[PDB]
Amino acid sequence: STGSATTTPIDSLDDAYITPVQIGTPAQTLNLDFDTGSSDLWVFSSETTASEVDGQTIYTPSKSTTAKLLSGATWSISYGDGSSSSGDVYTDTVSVGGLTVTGQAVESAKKVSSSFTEDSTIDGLLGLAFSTLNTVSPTQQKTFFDNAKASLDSPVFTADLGYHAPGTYNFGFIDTTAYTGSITYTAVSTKQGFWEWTSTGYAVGSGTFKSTSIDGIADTGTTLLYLPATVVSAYWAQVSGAKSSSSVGGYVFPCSATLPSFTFGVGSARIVIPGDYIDFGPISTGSSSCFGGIQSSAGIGINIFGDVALKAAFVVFNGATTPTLGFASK
Ligand SMILES: Cc1cc(C(=O)Nc2ccncc2)c(C)o1
Repeated sequence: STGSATTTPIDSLDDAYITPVQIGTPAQTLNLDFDTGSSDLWVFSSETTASEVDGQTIYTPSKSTTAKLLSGATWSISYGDGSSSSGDVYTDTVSVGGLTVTGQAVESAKKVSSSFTEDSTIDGLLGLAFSTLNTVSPTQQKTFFDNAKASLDSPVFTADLGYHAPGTYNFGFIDTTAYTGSITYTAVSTKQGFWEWTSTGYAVGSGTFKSTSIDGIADTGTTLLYLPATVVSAYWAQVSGAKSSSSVGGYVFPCSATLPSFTFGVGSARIVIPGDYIDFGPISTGSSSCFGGIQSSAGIGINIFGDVALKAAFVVFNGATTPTLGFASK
C-alpha cells in the first residue's frame, strides 16, 4: 500500500504545516501537524477542557463506531518549546492520503497548553519519530508509520515541504518526479528516538564550504534551523545590522536586508537554503526588525534541522531495519 497527502502552511510565514487526517467511522477529518521530532498522535477532542478549545476541529470518539477506549492508558507530553498536552487514549481507524491503519492509538487531549489553544489551525499532532518516544502509559503505543510499515510497498515516508506553498507527505514510495538529481543517503542514530544524523558542514552565501560534523535531528515539527552558536554567528555576521537580541529571544536583522543563502552538507552533497527562506518577518506588526530563521541551538542541547532546512529538500525517512535519511535538491 501507499498514501499521499498534501501538507499546507498554516500561515504566511510557514510557521507549521497541516495535513488532513481521517479518524474514525464515519471519517472525522482533522488537520494535524506531522512531527518527525515526536511520537504521539494526539487530537483536540470532545474531552478537551472547553476553555482550552478555540476554533479547532475536535475528534468525538462517541460518534465513531470503530473507536474503543484503551482502558487505563494515559499520555502526557512536553515539547522542546515548552508547549504541552495530556489525556487518555482510544484506538480507532486512521487514514492519511488513502493509507489506512486500523487499531491506531489516538490520544485524546483532556488538557492542552495555551500555545495549542491559541493556534486555531492545528487540530493535533501526528508523530513520526521512533515509537520509543511515545508517551502512552502503562503500555507504550506505536506511531502511525510503525503501524503502517509492514503493509507499505517500501518502509519509507517522504517530506516535501513547500516554501510559502503546499507540499506533500508520501508513505510507502519515493516519487522520482519530486526532486532533481540524486538522493544522498546518510546514517541515522535512533539512540535518542529521533531521526538523528550528522551533516558534513556548511557554507554561508557564496562563501567556502566548511567541513565540520554537525549532529542534529530532522524535525518537521520545528519551524526554524537551530545550529551551534559558532555556525549561526558566522551566518549573521554576513548581514549588516544583524544582532542577537536577548529581549526578542534570538537573532534579528533589519527588514531592509537581503539575506544570504545557507548551505548544509549531506555526505558529499549540498542542500542550499535560499536567503528568503530565512526571513520570518517583522518581530511585531509594523516593526522594521525581522526575525531570523537560523538560530542558536545553545541551551537546547541538540541541533535541529527544522522546516527552514527541510523545505529546501526532498527528504526520505527510510524506516528499514537500519534506518537512514535521504536528501535531494528539488
Ligand atoms: C507557539 C507554538 C508552538 C506550537 C507547537 O505546535 N509546538 C511544537 C514544537 C515541537 N514539536 C511539535 C509542536 C504551537 C501550536 O504554537
